[PDB]
Amino acid sequence: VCYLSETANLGKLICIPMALRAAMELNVFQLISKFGTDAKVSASEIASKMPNAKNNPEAAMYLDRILRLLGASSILSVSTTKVHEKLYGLTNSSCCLVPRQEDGVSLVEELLFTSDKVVVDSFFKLKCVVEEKDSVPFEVAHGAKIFEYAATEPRMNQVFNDGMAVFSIVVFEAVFRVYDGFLDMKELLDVGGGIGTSVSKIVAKYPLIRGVNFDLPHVISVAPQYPGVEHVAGDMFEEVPKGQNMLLKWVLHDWGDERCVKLLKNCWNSLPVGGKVLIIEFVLPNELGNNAESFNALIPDLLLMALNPGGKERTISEYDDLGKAAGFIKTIPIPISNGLHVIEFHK
Amino acid sequence: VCYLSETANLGKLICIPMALRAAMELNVFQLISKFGTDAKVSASEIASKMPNAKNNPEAAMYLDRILRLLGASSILSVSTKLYGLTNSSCCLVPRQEDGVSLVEELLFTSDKVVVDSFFKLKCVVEEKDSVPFEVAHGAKIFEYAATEPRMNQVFNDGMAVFSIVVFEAVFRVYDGFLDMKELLDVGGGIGTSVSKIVAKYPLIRGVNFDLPHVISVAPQYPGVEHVAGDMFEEVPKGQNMLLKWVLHDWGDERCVKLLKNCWNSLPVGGKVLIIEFVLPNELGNNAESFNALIPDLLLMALNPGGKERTISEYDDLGKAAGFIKTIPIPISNGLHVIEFHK
Ligand SMILES: C[S@@+](CC[C@H](N)C(=O)[O-])C[C@H]1O[C@@H](n2cnc3c(N)ncnc32)[C@H](O)[C@@H]1O
Ligand SMILES: Nc1ncnc2c1ncn2[C@@H]1O[C@H](CSCC[C@H](N)C(=O)O)[C@@H](O)[C@H]1O
Repeated sequence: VCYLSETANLGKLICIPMALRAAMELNVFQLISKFGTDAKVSASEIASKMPNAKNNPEAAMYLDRILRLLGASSILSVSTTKVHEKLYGLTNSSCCLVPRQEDGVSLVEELLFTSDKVVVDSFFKLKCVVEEKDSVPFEVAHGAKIFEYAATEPRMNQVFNDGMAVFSIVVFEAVFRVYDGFLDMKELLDVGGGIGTSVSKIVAKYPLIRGVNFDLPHVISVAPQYPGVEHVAGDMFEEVPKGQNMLLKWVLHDWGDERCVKLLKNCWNSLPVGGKVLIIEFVLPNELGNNAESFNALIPDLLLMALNPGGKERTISEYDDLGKAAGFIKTIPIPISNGLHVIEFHK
Repeated sequence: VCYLSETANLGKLICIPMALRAAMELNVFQLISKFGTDAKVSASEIASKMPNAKNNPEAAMYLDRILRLLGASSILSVSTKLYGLTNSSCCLVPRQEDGVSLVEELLFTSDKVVVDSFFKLKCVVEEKDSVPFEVAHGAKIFEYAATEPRMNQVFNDGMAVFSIVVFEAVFRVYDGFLDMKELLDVGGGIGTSVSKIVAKYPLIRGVNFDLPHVISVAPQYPGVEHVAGDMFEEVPKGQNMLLKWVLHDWGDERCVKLLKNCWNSLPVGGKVLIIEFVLPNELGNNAESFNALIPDLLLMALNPGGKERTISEYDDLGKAAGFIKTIPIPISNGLHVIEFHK
């Protein structure tokens, strides 16, 4: 029990992420690549390619103090050239924050959500979800309910959307590459489909696809016109349209076990025998490593527990436990990437 | 570019510490200790012995969910879920002897007031003379602390515990005090520092030197003698001086004045004792790097005037004050005792 290591070892748990979130906020990773592939610059250099830092002499040293920490975290590479300066360079998990040449996707939007003040405020009240009966960290921490806050609070809406959005562009691109069980299907229906996007994209790698979008009236009300897509409003708990194969990306984790039955029922009772409710979650591995498949589950099981804790991420066991108790012959799960599955529930 | 690799590496960065805070806030780490050496207690059982949660049907359902993350984190031991303490975890259990642990100090480092300031870190790179704490909170840190008690206690409990641990280290490794008859603790605080030392080396006469307003409240200690004043104008006379967590609070300019005054109130063969965490010349995923980075950040957020420093930089302050010798004395994971000899 060496306290003065257990310090620097637990003391950094809070620092690393808020140092990171400042690099992002200051668009460091971008400005670094606007210098070349496998490159290396001083904070002095990066504080020059920064607009709001004109007329703050300390800009360069203060920045060097942040980057040193990321550079020590591995979240950045670092090297010193001959009067000796610290020069900075990108990494694997650090290029994943350079916005792409074409479409602009990055984890920036995803990571600014996770590390967002609204969220952390909500984390700071986790304690409660154990202690109090039904308490919601989010609710305990803020005026009232999440949809209430988010209505009356534009920038919280921006960040929760922009995150789940870039993170979809990425969660999907690798649904493509692996899974190809989209072509012995002509018709597909997105239950809790959002405003299409999911299908919009699908019915464009598979143009021979009857793209249907099912969500709440107020959602589809806003929802734009994708060629491929026909939209449908309802309450998937009361009844789901008819369709061949159906799609449930990030619906089942928002919902309890009983409410996951009642949905999957209505999903079957409107599926032709031969079609399948496709389920796209991050799956909770049964033994939990430092394994990314283990953090890709745990991270959201937390965010759920903080903002909507009636939610839950599940083991592949726990998902066929559902597929079955609805009434589904198969339950044939396809590993995709680092914990992202397509559990298939067959009727 | 594996988007769903780095999605976990970075995603967890903010989940561990808030998750850990929740475990501390709920007692977990101790309660797993209160089941005998190298135990392995369970989510349901730990809830079992947790009074403030004795009427939450879902309690253990929710707890297991946090612990998992800690398990994966490696702060706890999987054992399949049957959780149990570790090297890391053990440092979170209030001791038999004094009830001390790292808790008080982490519960501090990760307190809302501090994170809230952290959220404005960008501002110290953008606006000149800007103070994250200040951007974030109404007032300046002292005004704020003056009027919010629970923040001000958390900063106390935090620093308190931390010193204890740092002193246990310094005492176990540093001879220096043995042939000392007088010790002046410049910036001494309430003299809890110089008292602990005089207790361990009683042929040393303790003098505690701080701001009047501080001294005005210090308790009475055997062989400690309180002296109020303003170390920037003059420091009292003493055979030797102690400077603990003082230099790292101030610009180079202000430091060498504090050091010129120390020299002027020293004999010849008198020495100043800098106790700081030294910032390595090469940073790395090691305790000696993070033990200097954590403060250097906390500084930027709560005191941009201050900075951690490198054995060479401290030395440069020494010479500029006019000391003739610097002896750097490594203690533990970056902790030094620096001697400036006059
Ligand atoms: C996490 S989002 C799904 C995101 C979307 N699949 C994507 O990948 O972009 C959950 C969706 O469930 C929808 N939803 C919630 N309750 C519903 C209900 N009763 N009927 C239909 N849709 C519902 C919401 O409107 C929301 O769009
Ligand atoms: N001009 C000045 N004169 C004397 N003491 C001062 C001062 N400016 C700051 N201080 C004192 O320096 C201390 C800062 S740091 C904490 C001191 C001590 N090493 C400890 O571990 O307990 C404060 O208590 C503060 O009042």
